[PDB]
Amino acid sequence: MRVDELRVDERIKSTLKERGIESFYPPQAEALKSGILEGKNALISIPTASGKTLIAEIAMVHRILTQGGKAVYIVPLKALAEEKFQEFQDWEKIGLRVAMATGDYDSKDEWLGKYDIIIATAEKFDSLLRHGSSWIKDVKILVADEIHLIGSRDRGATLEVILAHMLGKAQIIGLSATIGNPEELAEWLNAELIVSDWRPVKLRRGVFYQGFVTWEDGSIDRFSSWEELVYDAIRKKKGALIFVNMRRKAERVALELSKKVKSLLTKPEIRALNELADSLEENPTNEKLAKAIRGGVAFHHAGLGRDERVLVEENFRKGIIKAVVATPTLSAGINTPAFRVIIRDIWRYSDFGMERIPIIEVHQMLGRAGRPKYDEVGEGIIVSTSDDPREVMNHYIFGKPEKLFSQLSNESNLRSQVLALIATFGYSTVEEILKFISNTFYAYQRKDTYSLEEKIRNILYFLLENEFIEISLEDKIRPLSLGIRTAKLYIDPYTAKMFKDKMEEVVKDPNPIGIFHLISLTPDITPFNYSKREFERLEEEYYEFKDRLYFDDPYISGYDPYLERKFFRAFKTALVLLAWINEVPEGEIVEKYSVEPGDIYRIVETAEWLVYSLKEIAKVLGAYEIVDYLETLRVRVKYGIREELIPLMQLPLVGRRRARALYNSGFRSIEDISQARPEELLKIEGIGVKTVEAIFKFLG
Ligand SMILES: Nc1ncnc2c1ncn2[C@@H]1O[C@H](COP(=O)(O)OP(=O)(O)CP(=O)(O)O)[C@@H](O)[C@H]1O
Repeated sequence: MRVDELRVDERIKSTLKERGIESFYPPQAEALKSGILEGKNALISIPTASGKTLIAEIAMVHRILTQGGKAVYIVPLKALAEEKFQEFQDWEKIGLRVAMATGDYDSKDEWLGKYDIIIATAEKFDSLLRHGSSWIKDVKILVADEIHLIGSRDRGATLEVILAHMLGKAQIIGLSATIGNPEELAEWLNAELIVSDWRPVKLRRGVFYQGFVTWEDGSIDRFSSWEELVYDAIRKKKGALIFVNMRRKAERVALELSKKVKSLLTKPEIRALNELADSLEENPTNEKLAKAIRGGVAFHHAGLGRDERVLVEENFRKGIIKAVVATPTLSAGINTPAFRVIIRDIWRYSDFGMERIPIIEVHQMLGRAGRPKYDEVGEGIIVSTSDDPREVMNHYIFGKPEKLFSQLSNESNLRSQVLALIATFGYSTVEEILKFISNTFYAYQRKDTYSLEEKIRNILYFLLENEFIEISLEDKIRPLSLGIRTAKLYIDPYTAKMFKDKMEEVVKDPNPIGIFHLISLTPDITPFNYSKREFERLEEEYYEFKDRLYFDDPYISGYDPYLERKFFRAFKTALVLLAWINEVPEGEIVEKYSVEPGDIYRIVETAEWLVYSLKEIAKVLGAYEIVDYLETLRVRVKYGIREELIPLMQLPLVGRRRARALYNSGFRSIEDISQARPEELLKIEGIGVKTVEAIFKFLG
């Protein structure tokens, strides 16, 4: 159907045209006339090429202009908050103020109250609901994007709890990938179900093996080696997105391709890639990317920094980069389709042994094949090396996607959520906690939740014994200072426990390595991994600082190669964080501690929230003497700077490097910066014209 036919506020229709939309894809039409316009709940399960977002926006903005209030959009990761934030900007033109919310769990973020569209992660929104922000009752609609992640172990439970809290309290719209149980998820959400197999460009799915690609129609096409599929894509001026399981593999396979891909390029093309590779700050990770890019092939994974990944996604979408070998982790960032999508690996490293890539994911990767403007047909090829080609075809192509199961049974999120229900949503009887649970997706799918009730009761004993809660003088559960505080910090009740137990020791010896090692051993941070060749050196580093650690034993749980692992992962991480606050250059940190940019960025951001929560836990326990020290450690962790550089950090575009260049040149305070001519600041190596402009602009 056409835009204008949409019986919605005229201002929406206008924006859709100013964009470029005149008509809707069948799935969209079906969804837009499902009843979501009437404020009804709906589960839209259609391929991502089909425009799920647009449906949500129209629905959101509509609900908001016709009934006032706020529309909450839930994205999977912080990095995807920005993309959504940008593509939602045009709604400001019609009066709707848009905002992002992804961190700072320990805050009501009341400032958000003055906004009409809030883009937050499930975690951020969970925290906000815990803090009971006054603008929450204002929300008329919440869109759960990538809602199939509800069946995801690591974070699915959180997405479910926020949903269970919201059902019947606001409109709920789910945007998901094809699954095995849409009807079930829909009925739980008491929602209209929109299932469509429709997509913009035709998709051709095939399985490559021993030198041949068999498609779903039984036909065949010769290709010497799988990589011939790529060289073939480029010789036809098309793109190739190769999916791999490991970071090093992504890099190797990219370098290898590029060697042969350059010869299929042009003199102008080579030049564009050259200037491109010539625009990257030197590094062990950037060396590999550049050398590879100079051949039209780039790799993409979580180990690269935001700049570098954004640069690959963009120059790929722009056809400059001819191919991209990426890990499916931060994959989504590549909102960049491709003529041919090759799934190189179908067996990933499980957290137990070996497992095939879930069908749902294989479809999401394949469905990412075929660019609208350039292709009339996209080709998704699954490579089989061990498996039977006929079997691979049966599992993925002809077989339906796996069914989604609630992951509420996650002790981690469940411990955190049982305490929240008491510490922030006012639950005081076990009979009440099961009433909530009876309305969850877990209880929907199940005939009984008896096993869950048991977990919950044991969770209560853990919270009860660990002073997180108490059974009042009326035979009722009521939170304690430590409990509210913990639920509000959004840290896992278990990591808070770790903080309380070790508190005495931190008070006694408040040191960087000890604190960094402590938090790096918590369920709220994913430490740095290490290779066998880093162990030896790590062991020495360890003994050298054993006296400073609070958790001084790598084996209090056993000899499991995995326990000694977790502990040294935490220790290496603490050394990295030490060099970080110690102002060691990023290219140097990456080199010495054998770690990657994207990881440093992530660990640093999390460590800060953890050093902060450690400070807030110390407060609810009386350890007031380490509170100032911890706050100064928090601010140092946040920027990777020494104590004196702290006042300069409020300056725009001023990080570790520039703050030091300014301080070492005499400008130690904001007052020092103010009483200065631009000529002076520009003489300092590292402060360019754009920085001085932002700085003086900041100073009035
Ligand atoms: N009716 C329409 N007409 C033309 N283009 C449309 C459209 N609806 C959506 N699109 C476009 O199709 C593509 C949308 O990709 P986007 O990644 O934002 O959404 P999605 O459908 O993949 C769901 P999500 O992002 O939540 O997975 C974009 O290029 C967008 O501009």
